Amino acid sequence: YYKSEIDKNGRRTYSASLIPNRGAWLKFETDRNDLVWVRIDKTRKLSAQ
DNA sequence: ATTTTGTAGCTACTTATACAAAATTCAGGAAAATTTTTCTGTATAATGGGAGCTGTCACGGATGCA
Repeated sequence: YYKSEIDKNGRRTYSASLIPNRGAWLKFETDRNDLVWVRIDKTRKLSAQ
């Protein structure tokens, strides 16, 4: 699923998120670069790749 | 005219004492008996775990900063 959202101004990132049935997750987004990070749990990770 | 009252009396007569050893039991001891708790070894070889959780807040900090 995807959830995007705003900053305090209107910087409107997005995200993404995955859920297995069972097993860990995979998170994504866009942090005022437009450039992104494969977070795993909440924000566990964060990699341009 | 007996009877109850007597008085002047005891003796029998029986508590009372106090001791008293004898019981007679009791407790504690002592084992000793034994039951239960401990202690120790074990030889092919063996060499990083488990989990997940993922929806407030705040604040003060937040040093960290670019």
